[PDB]
Formats: sequence, C-alpha cells, structure tokens
Amino acid sequence: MVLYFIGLGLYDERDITVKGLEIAKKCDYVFAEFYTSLMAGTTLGRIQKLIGKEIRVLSREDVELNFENIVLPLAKENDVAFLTPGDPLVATTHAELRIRAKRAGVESYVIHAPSIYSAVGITGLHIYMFGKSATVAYPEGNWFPTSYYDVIKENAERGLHTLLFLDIKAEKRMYMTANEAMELLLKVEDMKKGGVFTDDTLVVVLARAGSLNPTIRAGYVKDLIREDFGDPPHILIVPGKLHIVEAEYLVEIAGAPREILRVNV
Amino acid sequence: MVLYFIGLGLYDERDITVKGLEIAKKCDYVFAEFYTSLMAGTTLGRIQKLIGKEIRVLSREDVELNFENIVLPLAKENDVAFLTPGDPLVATTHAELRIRAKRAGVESYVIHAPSIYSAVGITGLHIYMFGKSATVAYPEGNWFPTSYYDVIKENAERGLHTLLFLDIKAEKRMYMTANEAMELLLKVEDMKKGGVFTDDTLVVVLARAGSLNPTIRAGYVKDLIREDFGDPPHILIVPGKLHIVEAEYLVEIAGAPREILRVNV
Ligand SMILES: Nc1ncnc2c1ncn2[C@@H]1O[C@H](CSCC[C@H](N)C(=O)O)[C@@H](O)[C@H]1O
Ligand code: NA
Repeated sequence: MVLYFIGLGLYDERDITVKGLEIAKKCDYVFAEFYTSLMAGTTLGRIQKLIGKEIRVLSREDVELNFENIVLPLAKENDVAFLTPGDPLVATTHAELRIRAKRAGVESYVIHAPSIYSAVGITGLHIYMFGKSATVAYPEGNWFPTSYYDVIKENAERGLHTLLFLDIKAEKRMYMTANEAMELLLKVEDMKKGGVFTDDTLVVVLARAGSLNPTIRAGYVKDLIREDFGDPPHILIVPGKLHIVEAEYLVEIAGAPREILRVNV
Repeated sequence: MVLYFIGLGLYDERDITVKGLEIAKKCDYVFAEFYTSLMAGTTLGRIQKLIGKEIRVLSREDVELNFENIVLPLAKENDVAFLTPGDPLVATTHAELRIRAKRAGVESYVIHAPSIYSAVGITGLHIYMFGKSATVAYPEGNWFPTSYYDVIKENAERGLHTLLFLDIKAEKRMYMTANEAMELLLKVEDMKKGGVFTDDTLVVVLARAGSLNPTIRAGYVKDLIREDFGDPPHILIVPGKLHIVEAEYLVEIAGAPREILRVNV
C-alpha cells in the first residue's frame, strides 16, 4: 500500500541518506530510473549491493507511459521503493507520478537527498542570489535551443547568478562538458549579440559535485573554455554581481583570478 | 588532519547521507551548530548515538567570532567534523569558514545532505522557475526589515516563484511560522502598497520537510494565515506564474482551491 520515492543523491552509492537506505532495505520491491540523471561515481551493481536487494531498472517509457502498470500494481499490495538520482521531484517530471499513485489508491512518501540545486552552495555563491535556472541542451537537427541565453541575461540584469544544467543523454551515459556549453553560449552570443556571454564573462564550473574531490573552477571564458575539468557531470554557473565574500571564496577555493575582486564585485 | 563540513539533513538523524555518517564515525572530534535551522524530528542524543561520538555544540558567536580559535586548531592534528542542519552551505555563511580553514593550513571537504532549497520540490512547483530567494526576518525593537518584500516584487514581475526562508532565533527558541510570516508581509504591503502580497495572493506552505508526513498546503493568504500547519520549521513560498502541471499537483496534493487549475494565460 506504500510507494517510497527515494533520492540517491549526487554522485555515488553513499550519497543516499541513511533513512533512504534503511527504508529501501525494508521494501518488498525496489525500482530505479537512471534516465533523468546519472550517478557518475557508481554503478547499478554497487547500489544494489549496498541495499542488499535486487533492483529493477525502468526506462523512461516504462515510467512515463506505464508507471501505473509496472510500479503501482505492486505498491498496492506491498512496500515499494522507487529510486532516482539526486532529489526526487527535482529536475524531473516525477511530481505527477505522485498524483498517479493517489488515483491508484496508493500512499506515497518522499525521502529526500542532496540535489545539485543545493550542492552548488559549494561554489561559495550565496544560494539566495541565484535566479531562474536553465538547461543548455545540445542542438540537434532543426532544433537549436537558445532559451538559456535569455535566462542568463535576465538574471545578470538583476545581478543574479544563473545555474546551468548541461545536457545529458542518460541512455548512452554521455555528458555535455562545461567546455562544450561555453562553446555553445559563445555561438548564441554571436547570433543574438546581446553582450551576455563573451570571452570576458566570468563563469564557475562544478564537476562531480558529491565526490570528496569535486573540481571547482572559476575564471573568464577565454581562459576556461579549453581547460580540463575532469570527468562528468559538469555544471556551469554564470554569476551576477559578486559579494566580496563570494569573490574571495572563488579566488581561494576555486583558483579564480584576483581580477574578479575588482571587476566582478 | 582535516576538517569535514557535514550536513545532517532536514528533519531527523537519518537524513544524513551514508557518506557523511561513515566519515563522521571516524573523526577524532565532532563539532556542530544548531542555530541555522531546526531539526524537529531528532535530538542531540540521538545524533550522537548514530555517529557514536560526543558532539560539541557551538553558538553563533563561537563560529563567526572564534571558529579559527575553537575548531581549526584541533583540525591541524586531528580529523575534525563540523555538523549543521540541512546542507551546511545553504542559507548560511559557513562557506566563508572554508577560507579560514585554508589560510590555517587545514584542508577541508564538504558532505552534502538534503536541503530545504531543493526539498521544496515536494510542493510540485518547478524548481527551475524559482527566482531570487529571501529571508523573512523578525523585526527587533523598532527595527523592521522589509527587503524580502522587494524580492517577491521582483520575481513576481518576472513570473518567477519566491522562496521565503523564515527566521529563527535558536537561543530564544523562536521559530517563525508561515502564519507569522504572512502577518509580517501583509503589514509590509500596507506600508509599501505595491500589490505584491495581499489576502488574495496564492501561497504555498511546507512544514517539517524531511519527515514522512510533512504539511504541504496551498491557498490564498486570507484562508491560510489562520491555519495550523503544525510545529516548525516552516518555509513560505509565493508562486509566480503557474504552469498547469504545478497547479494540478497543488490541487491534488496540497489541497489547493480547485479554481487555480484554471490558470491565466
Ligand atoms: N525541514 C524543513 N521544513 C521546512 N522548512 C525548513 C526545513 N529546514 C529548513 N527550513 C527552512 O529554512 C530555514 C533555515 S535556513 C538554513 C537552511 C539549511 N542549510 C538547509 O539546507 O535547509 C528555516 O528557518 C525554515 O524556514
Ligand atoms: Na533556484
């Protein structure tokens, strides 16, 4: 009669909360989805071993089209866990799955976990200063999205920071790098010419948030666009005006140039 | 010899990540602060038992004034952990403490935990649609802070949602309820008269996120300002322009007036 949406956290199998792990172990069935995001620092095998029970992975189609035929039927008569990377209901459309559970007469509870939305706090940027967020998607065929560019412009105009999720092809486990995102942004700038993203734009890159050794780098585009930030996932942030404390953190912890203390503050 | 900033999560001792618990268990000294937020589902004793370590609780002044005098010295010759509610770098000024650590020759690491900043996803609102955030501060004496009202105004003009952290005076055990925040805002509305927050404004309240049965409610201020949402902590949200799917969830899960389904376009 109960369905638990459990977050797996940011990077590896230990990023799940103790609450999530203990509940998952008590469930009769454990499902998981790895298409809304990825756990780059672990494998299905390691997660399965930590929990101690076999996990059935579900495709996007399984969930979006048949959640009520695969998961809900079991949740009606048993305790079922639905594992997802990050925080459940964040950076996904899983919220509506709770409505489906309600209509199926199934109770649902949410076990939270760290999300990149909060983890970016490790960049030293004040969380309250972040504005609207966006995703930098890979251009493909006749679709070349550029909406993210307007998001940055509107946030920066108000001195707010912009969190940019970088595209990911979950199935293939292929991640867009900060470098590629910077390349695309420069191309959108070349077309829109709004003076929003250029070689002199200060950006922050967060790679592998969650690991004990994430890469946290800050600097001007012309300098970071060709830098190696290590393995995925990569997150790109375009800061607005900086508080002196944010800037010093960037300099001290993220190797940002001293110039930002007089240019971006 | 290192310093670990470890988040404990939203509600109880099990909201810590497995990564954080195992690391904390192996630290020589463990410090903590419980003034940046309220964990309503556990006790210091229960946390100590989980980690198997005696915890030295520090006051705001201990941290802001003497962190480098109380914690860092020990971190030079021992593995030290500093625990905080939720995520240590969200809606706190602890990030700055990493700068102190570095200049003290102490390497530091961060272990994330579920944060209210992303847990609000349980309200069904699109997390990417949130704009600048603000804190509703308690007035003190004749000093009446109101800058948070302007934050809502700015986001609303952009159609963005506004996350309102509510004040907390730990030492005085003062935890601002959503009701109190609504009262303060209505008073600020009468002063500035900007049509930003009124009896007819739609708001969302999230109480005790992290618990299995948090309070999730949505409705007009006039109707909710007198409602009992249970014990603190509480977080208040003023949605901007709603998407149909957000409205659907608020109605289905947060018991919002079915009339919001008919969104304005
Ligand atoms: N479990 C919870 N439920 C509802 N609101 C919460 C909450 N935890 C924190 N808050 C909100 O956030 C305020 C603390 S601000 C510090 C937040 C913390 N670092 C985090 O990551 O969550 C509280 O006064 C309250 O308004
Ligand atoms: Na945000």
